[PDB]
Amino acid sequence: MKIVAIGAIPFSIPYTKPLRFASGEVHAAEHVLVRVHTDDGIVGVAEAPPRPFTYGETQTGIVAVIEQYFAPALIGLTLTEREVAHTRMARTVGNPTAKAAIDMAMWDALGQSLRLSVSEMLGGYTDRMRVSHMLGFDDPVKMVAEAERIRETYGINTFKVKVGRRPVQLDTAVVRALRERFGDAIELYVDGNRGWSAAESLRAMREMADLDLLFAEELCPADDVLSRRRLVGQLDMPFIADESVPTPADVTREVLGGSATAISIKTARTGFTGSTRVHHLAEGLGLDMVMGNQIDGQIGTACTVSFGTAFERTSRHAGELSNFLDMSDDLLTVPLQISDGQLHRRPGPGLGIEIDPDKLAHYRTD
Amino acid sequence: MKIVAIGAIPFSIPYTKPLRFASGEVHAAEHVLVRVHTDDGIVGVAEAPPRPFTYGETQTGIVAVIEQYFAPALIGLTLTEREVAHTRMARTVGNPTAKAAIDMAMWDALGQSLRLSVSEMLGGYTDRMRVSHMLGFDDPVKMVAEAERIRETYGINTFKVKVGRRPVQLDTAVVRALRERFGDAIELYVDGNRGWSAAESLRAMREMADLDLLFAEELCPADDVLSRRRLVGQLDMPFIADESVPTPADVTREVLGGSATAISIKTARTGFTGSTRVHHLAEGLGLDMVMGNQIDGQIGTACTVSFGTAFERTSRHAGELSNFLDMSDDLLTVPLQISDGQLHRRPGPGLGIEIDPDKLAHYRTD
Ligand SMILES: O=C(O)C[C@H]1C=CC(=O)O1
Ligand SMILES: O=C(O)C[C@H]1C=CC(=O)O1
Ligand SMILES: [Mg+2]
Ligand SMILES: [Mg+2]
Repeated sequence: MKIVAIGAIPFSIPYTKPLRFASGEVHAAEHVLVRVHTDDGIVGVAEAPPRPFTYGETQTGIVAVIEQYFAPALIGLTLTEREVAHTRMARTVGNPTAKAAIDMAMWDALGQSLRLSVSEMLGGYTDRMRVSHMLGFDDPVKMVAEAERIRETYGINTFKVKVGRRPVQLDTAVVRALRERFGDAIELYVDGNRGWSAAESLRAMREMADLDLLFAEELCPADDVLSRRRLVGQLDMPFIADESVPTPADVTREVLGGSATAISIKTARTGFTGSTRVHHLAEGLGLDMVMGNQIDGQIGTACTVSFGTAFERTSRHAGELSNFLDMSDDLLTVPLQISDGQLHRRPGPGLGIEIDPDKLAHYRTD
Repeated sequence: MKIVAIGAIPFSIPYTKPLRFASGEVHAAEHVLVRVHTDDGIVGVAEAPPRPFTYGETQTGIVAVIEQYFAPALIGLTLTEREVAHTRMARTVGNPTAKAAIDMAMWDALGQSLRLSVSEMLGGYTDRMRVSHMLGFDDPVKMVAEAERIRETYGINTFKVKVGRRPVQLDTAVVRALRERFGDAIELYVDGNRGWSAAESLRAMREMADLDLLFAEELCPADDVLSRRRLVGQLDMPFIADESVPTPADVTREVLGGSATAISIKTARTGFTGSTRVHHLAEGLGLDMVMGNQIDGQIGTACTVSFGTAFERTSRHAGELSNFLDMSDDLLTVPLQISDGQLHRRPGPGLGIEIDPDKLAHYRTD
């Protein structure tokens, strides 16, 4: 189980409909397929989604850091030297998805080598997660229509509404329309992607005080430090930190500083080894955690569910596992299936997925 | 890899020389051998040391909780459902070594089933740890003689001196004698096992200010809450919490409250699943951690080194891995070997140990 090579292949798949939010937009999945090859002939895979408006990574940059720094530093290690790989990669600052992809591909290879799913190796608490869908910006009537379509089609009963627009009433009207249309039959929460000021955020949440929102996520910039802390202290529900807590150290600083009262865990940025560190830190501190979506393709979603199903604290909440549906196509030989508002972790070893050679050949851009 | 049975066998092995400390004494290893049997014919093992003066467990009590509560609740689970086992056992409060032993025996069985060492499955950072020996109470001249014997015989260069006696000068004289006898060729730190008051502790440490002590461990009771916090804030070096932080929640309360500035990790009380939770919490908070000794037999020591070698943060410090030497005999077919002041993790799958049938038959007390 020795790593003989690590590759980074850029690919691009158009979105049927772009996902828009306060911090940016995604019109295509311009990701990087990361592959870890072992001396046993096994190939572990994962993807790295470049999100310049979240981490500052670019597709070109991810391929570069992997080919120029990480691959050379990890070749020669075995799949059971994860902490050596973790420590070596840590010598390089940032580059979250590049690091996470390598870690997850290593876990995929390990699982295949041992005939065990990543989920069970991590803890195997359960076999499925409830699904939460992120509703991107769009005309009010269109967002409600999208929610209705998704709920009826896939049985999804949890929605995270993208907000952070002006005037604030535009978003509060959308959330109210959703609650009036579905009643208490659905769970609702919001994500502002740093779009509102702390003051606007409070006014918005106060207006929606009767809508039973479960969480408030990154309503204002965490970097508006003092006003952010004041806002978090004013809200009843937990305030989920996401882009502001990419590492365990950030979790500690933001939580102890009062700028976060809940934590988003995204395998796209902390993989499995790093995500376990976040889960354990959050559980130890006593904070709620939710599996988030990095506007993942099916490869990344398979990773999210692999980790989320491994622990009780992550599976007690719905996981954001459905935005891949807006992609026009994907790279798996067998597409992920969401039914009854749930997504099961794959039954196969590792991530339980396989890359379709024809799809990769068609969408790769190298 | 399904668990078909879990047994708890009490055994007793006399100590060649008793280990004495502020909170109690150990004259024999009256432990419990815990065995996890799988449907593959594999048997994972671990031990549970009853320490009434530390956790309140008794040999009889450990066997009882395992046979009456834990075994019935875990039979039927697979070795890859560790989080289910963790959650089910958590329904019962306390009983740390009983829980830890089951967890470690499960990991041992898993390793054997996969032909992988526990160390590598946990992270595989390194293959060995430097060794630290705990020097129990005894005449000043005799403690120095013991240190000299151990250093020359095994190459051990780190010693944790047991203190907490009155007058305080008795212990400070011992530590000074050790530093004068060995110079800077050895690492030294102290453990008071709650024996001194916070005021006595400060006076003692001030008297030893020129002895370059690396850590101060549980000098006074953590339950002398406010004076404990004042003391911790007065000391230069990290103050290791041990018996006061048996769970991650305790780590959080004691660290945020200021009663601890370093954390002892003992596999005897948190096993491997729980110990990973402690390591990740401590690393995330940014605190030093040291692998401690629960006055372990060789079975427990094999567990300590399995975990300690898996991570960088634990292996950067010497691990307390040598007090089993004072036992008159043990249960392994192949005894642990300490050379050049180091202990390597076992090369075999799981814990890399095997119970000698003849030894178990002779020392069991059921
Ligand atoms: O913020 C989210 O949870 C969803 C998405 C928006 C940007 C991003 O990278 O993640
Ligand atoms: O305190 C230590 O580190 C050593 C020992 C003393 C009591 C116990 O159970 O552990
Ligand atoms: Mg978010
Ligand atoms: Mg101690």
